[PDB]
Amino acid sequence: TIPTGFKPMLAATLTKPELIKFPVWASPKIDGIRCVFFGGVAYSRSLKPIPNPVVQEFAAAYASLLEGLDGELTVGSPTDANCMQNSMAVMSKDFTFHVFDWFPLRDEMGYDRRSEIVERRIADFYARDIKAVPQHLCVCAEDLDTLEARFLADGYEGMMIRAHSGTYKCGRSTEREGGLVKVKRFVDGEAVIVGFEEEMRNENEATRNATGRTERSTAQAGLVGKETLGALVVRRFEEPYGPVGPEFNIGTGFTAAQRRDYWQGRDGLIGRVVKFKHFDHGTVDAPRHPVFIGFRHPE
DNA sequence: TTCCGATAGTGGGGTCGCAAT
DNA sequence: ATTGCGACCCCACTATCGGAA
Repeated sequence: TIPTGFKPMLAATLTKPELIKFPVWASPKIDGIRCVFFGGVAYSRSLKPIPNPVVQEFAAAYASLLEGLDGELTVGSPTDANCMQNSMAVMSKDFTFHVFDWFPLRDEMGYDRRSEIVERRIADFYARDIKAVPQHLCVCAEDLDTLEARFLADGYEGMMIRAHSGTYKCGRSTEREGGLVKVKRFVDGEAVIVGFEEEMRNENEATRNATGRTERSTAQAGLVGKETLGALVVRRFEEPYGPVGPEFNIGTGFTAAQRRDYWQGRDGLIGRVVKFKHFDHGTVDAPRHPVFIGFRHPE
């Protein structure tokens, strides 16, 4: 059950696409749940054992075969990640583990050589389950394109990029390294302010997690409100334009200065329009990952 | 000089587990 | 049996520091 001194490998957002320094392997980003097997016990993105019992009894069967196989769990792929998560519960089954990397220990292995062991043939013996995330070889900018579209058209959220001989990084990869890059696209939109919430400072005791990430609790007993803006309660704004759809909050994309000033004059913000961006192409109700850009009409 | 790699501290959505009523 | 909160999943972003470019 022993890791070593390891923290899972995390992709980097795709920016500066000219330094994407080529031959690489492109794979589709599945919205499952990150999972890593170590010594017969399945771990999560934060190294916290998977709660579901069937997947854990599944582990150590075999520890030697399911050792260090870094992957992501799901159930009923392209539809939704919501159901891909009755694996955090302590019952109710068919998780189809997908594997897309393996961890040796700690120069070191490259992905060419690492994505060589992952082709573990569990099938001939047992054949319960397990799939290998398909990797596509790409040589030029045109190949990432012409493929991200196929992934998107098939229903995946995004595309992942891996350097052919990148080393396993126990941390978050960077663009100059090129170890792991994710390609997920934002889409702009408009909204009208309808309410406010103030920012909340968390004063609970600070704790280290397994990966050394400083973590505090959300007990709400130590949440003491600052005098800044925390989030904007808004609705979609779209010859009447007017507002449509349910109410959703936008709590990210503000500078420290904007949060202070906007809260001081929040009364004047009701009824003024803002641009925001989000994911899941379309004006779908209940947007996801909303980010505030600016006001439709500055000053 | 400027960049950036890493951390900390805010925020969004969602499903489960569990104590409390 | 229901409620209600908090942990935990998937994230995004800004601010900051000190070493790297």
